[PDB]
Amino acid sequence: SMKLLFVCLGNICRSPAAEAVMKKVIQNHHLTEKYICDSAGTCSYHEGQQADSRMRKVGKSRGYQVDSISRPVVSSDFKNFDYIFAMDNDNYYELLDRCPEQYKQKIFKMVDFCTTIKTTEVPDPYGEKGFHRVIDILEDACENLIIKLEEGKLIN
Repeated sequence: SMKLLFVCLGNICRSPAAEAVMKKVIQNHHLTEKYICDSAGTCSYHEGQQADSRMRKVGKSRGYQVDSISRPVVSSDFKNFDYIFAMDNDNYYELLDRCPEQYKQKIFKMVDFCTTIKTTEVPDPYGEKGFHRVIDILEDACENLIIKLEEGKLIN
């Protein structure tokens, strides 16, 4: 099965949402047997925590179960996962910094899969609308990502 990791700084807001959106999208495409999703953070500060309460509520309202428990990215993630998706540019470069050469090909920006939204990064939802905007971006990216993943090796 194809294993997808979604990564941000704390693994409490954007990255748990990305995991939740991707999971549902896969589901909608009846591809759950083939794909497993997870999330983690470049910073160990928050390790153990439930995802942001407002994100869970907002996510829930739009059909997404944001039930991730925060954990840090560890070295074995670079071996175990097939693809790793950074929520923003700082995470992208942070991930490349730590990633063995051997696995660097696995690391992508989440936004490189956006087709209609013109953003360069997944924004940090700081008012209320910010939570929806994050989910909007993830809906676009994730939908194209599943398309791409089933087409072959990721090339965006």
